[PDB]
Formats: sequence, structure tokens, C-alpha cells
Amino acid sequence: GSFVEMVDNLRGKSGQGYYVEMTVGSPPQTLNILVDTGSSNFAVGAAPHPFLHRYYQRQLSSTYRDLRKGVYVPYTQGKWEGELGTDLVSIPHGPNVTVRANIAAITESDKFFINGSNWEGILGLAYAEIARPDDSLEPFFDSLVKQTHVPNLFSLQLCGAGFPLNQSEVLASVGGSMIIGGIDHSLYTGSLWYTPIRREWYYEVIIVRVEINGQDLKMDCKEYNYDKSIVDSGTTNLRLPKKVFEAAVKSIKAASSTEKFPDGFWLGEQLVCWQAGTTPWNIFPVISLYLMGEVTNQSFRITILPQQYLRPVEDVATSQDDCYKFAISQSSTGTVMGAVIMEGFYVVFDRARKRIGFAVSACHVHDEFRTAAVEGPFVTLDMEDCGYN
Ligand SMILES: CC(C)C[C@H](NC(=O)[C@@H]1CC(=O)NCCCCCCOC(=O)N[C@@H](C(C)C)C(=O)N1)[C@@H](O)C[C@@H](C)C(=O)N[C@H](C(=O)NCc1ccccc1)C(C)C
Repeated sequence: GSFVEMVDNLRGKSGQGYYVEMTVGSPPQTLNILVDTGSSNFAVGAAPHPFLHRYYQRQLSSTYRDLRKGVYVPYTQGKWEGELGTDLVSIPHGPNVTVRANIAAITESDKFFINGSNWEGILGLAYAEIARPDDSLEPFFDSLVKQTHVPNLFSLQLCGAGFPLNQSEVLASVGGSMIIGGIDHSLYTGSLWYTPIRREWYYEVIIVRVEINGQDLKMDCKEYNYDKSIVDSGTTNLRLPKKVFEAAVKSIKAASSTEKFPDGFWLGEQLVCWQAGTTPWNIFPVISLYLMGEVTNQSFRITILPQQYLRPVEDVATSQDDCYKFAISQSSTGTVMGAVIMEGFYVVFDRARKRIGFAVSACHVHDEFRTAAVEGPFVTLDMEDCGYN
């Protein structure tokens, strides 16, 4: 019904990511672990580093176990190298349990640890399939479901402040909430629609239709799923395949033509500024992603406002304007429904019934004229075709 215990246990923003607190080893070594549903490794910093305020100190853990096996790991933008082992892990603000899970002690890394982010590790919530080195390194959530009773399911509620926050605010703020082994009704409104999980590797879903201000982008759906479509809390923007992305931008551009912006902006690089609280939320279009449903020939949709795709950043010269960056970029690796999009809903990663939940988050940013949404059902056909093989 509601797990008040775990509510608000997240912290951060779509920028650097939303992390949760965990203790590694004996005695407990508190560490803020970045919540990433797009990976499967549990890797914490295990050495001193420019951007780490504290790290994993095996020499001091009485239960640390060496596996004399290393691990290299590349990321769409980054990569770390570490030494595989095991230790006792616990989630302070989570189910009351202690589980032994594989911990990849990051000993060397390039462009991975974000400066200021405030998290020293990453929790790969995905499936073995994508784990490194091989699919035999039992992801953490599995160890958890195997060693305890905790239902095999977790939900996510990421909250974007809607405005830029300073490192002080981040710390003393409620990024979001990750409910371990349950669904807390207080985090969402409306019904909760479900889309099937294609293959249990990444958290893969299938998109069947895409609209901009209601105008069907009208593309062969496969293109939307080109390569694959995933729900990855570790990615910030809404990554879209070139052919699509390009169509999307042509639309978003056209719908906001009353105002023109530099190419830089549309290419997610530079920001756009507006006088304090005068941002034209209304001249920008809403994006509606149609996801496959569980009932044959039936689909539902999620709709986001520009308060989701226009990412808040600090003023060019930290003043009084309100600025953002277009947060939709092309992807050579398919579609990535990242942090932003997620910020618009309460997602139930129900691994058990192999399906992902989507509800309107009780904490998504909006105005009094438009609200995000999860509406359904819709009679569409041959959606299995939208799939990519
Ligand atoms: C802390 C951070 C480094 C975590 C990773 N995030 C990333 O790599 C994200 C992906 C993305 O599209 N974000 C959209 C916002 C763009 C903003 C503009 C700036 O973006 C950037 O240039 N870089 C970063 C930011 C955070 C600094 C970033 O955003 N990269 C994580 O999500 C990793 C995922 C995406 C990943 O790549 N997982 C592996 C994978 O899928 N690998 C496939 C592969 C195999 C062989 C070669 C290449 C890839 C898996 C095995 C663990």
C-alpha cells in the first residue's frame, strides 16, 4: 500500500543523477549509490579520487571477499576499471536486510565520477545479460531477491525541481523515492498502465507511436525502436534514433516557431534564457509516447510537457533568469527514455510479472494549463512488428 519507510530516500537531479544511500562492508561504510536501471554492476569507488568525498576501503571491511578477477566497463560516455569481490551490503532507508552482493571496487576510471554529483558508486538495476564481465556476476537486485523475501520488484519516483538547485540544495532536498519491493500509492495519481518488457537484459520496452502536440510523427514504428528502446534512469536526456530524433526536432521546432533559437540549443549544447518566471511553457509542444500494452492489439501512452524535456540549468552568469537546455538528443544505440522522461512518472519496475509500470508522478513539474499524463487504451495493431530483430 505504502512504504513510508523508503519514501524520499533519493537525492539529486536529472543532471548528475539520482542516488540513494547504502552501507558497504563491516563495519558499515556509508556511500551514496547512483541509481542506474541501465546497467547491472554494483561498482563503488574503492580509491581516492578528485571527485570522491569518501570511498570503499576493503582493507577496513572484515567481510570483504576477493575474487581475483578484474573488470573493464565502458559506458555510452565514460568507463571504469575495477577489481571484483564481495561484501555485506545494506540499504539504510530500505527493506531491513543485509545481503552479500558482488561489489566491483573501482580502482581506475576516466570521465565517470561526476564532479559535484555527490555519489561515489553506481547500482546497476538491470539484468545479468548486460553485467560485466559475463552474465554470471549476479546483479545486486537478484542477490537481494534470492537472499531475502523482498518481492522481486522495485519502483521509481524521480523528482526534478523544475528549477536549478545549488549543491547545498541538492544535499538538503528530496531528489525522489525508490521503493524497494513495493508500490507506494502516495507517489502517483491516475491509474497505472503497464507495457511488457521485451527481453530481460536491459529494461526494454517497445514504442508504437510518437506525437508532437498530437501530430503523429508518422514513422515506421520500427524506427522508434531501432536497435532498442530502454528505460534507463542513468541516462539524462531522452535519446532518440537519428532518423526519429531529426523528425522530432523538425516538429518541436515548427510548433515553437513563434520563437526561434540557435542550432546550438536544438543540439542539446547551449542553453536558452528567459526573464525570471516568464518561460513560454505554452509555445513548446507536449510529447506523447505510445507504449505497447499487455492486452493484444491494445496500447497506452505517456505524455510529457516541455517542463520535462527542457532541463533546468544555472544562469549563464548565475543571475535571475530561468534557463534550460533542450534535453532530447540523437542516439546511435536506439531509444533511451532517461531521467527526464522518468521525472514525469512513477515507474514500477515489476520484474516479477515481467512488465514496467507507468503512472503520473505525484511530483512532476507542470503549470495550471497542462499536466503530464498516462492515458489508455488504444486499439492499434501489429505492434510486435515495431520490434527490432
Ligand atoms: C555516470 C554515467 C557515466 C552513467 C551512464 N550514462 C551515460 O553514459 C550517459 C548516456 C546518455 O545518453 N545520457 C543523456 C544525457 C546526455 C547529456 C549531454 C552530455 O552527455 C555526455 O556526454 N556524457 C554523460 C554525462 C552524465 C556526463 C551522459 O549523459 N551519458 C550509464 O547510463 C551507462 C549506460 C547508458 C551504458 O552505456 N551501459 C552499458 C551498455 O549499454 N554498453 C553497451 C556498449 C558496448 C560496447 C561499446 C559501447 C557500448 C552496460 C554494459 C553497463
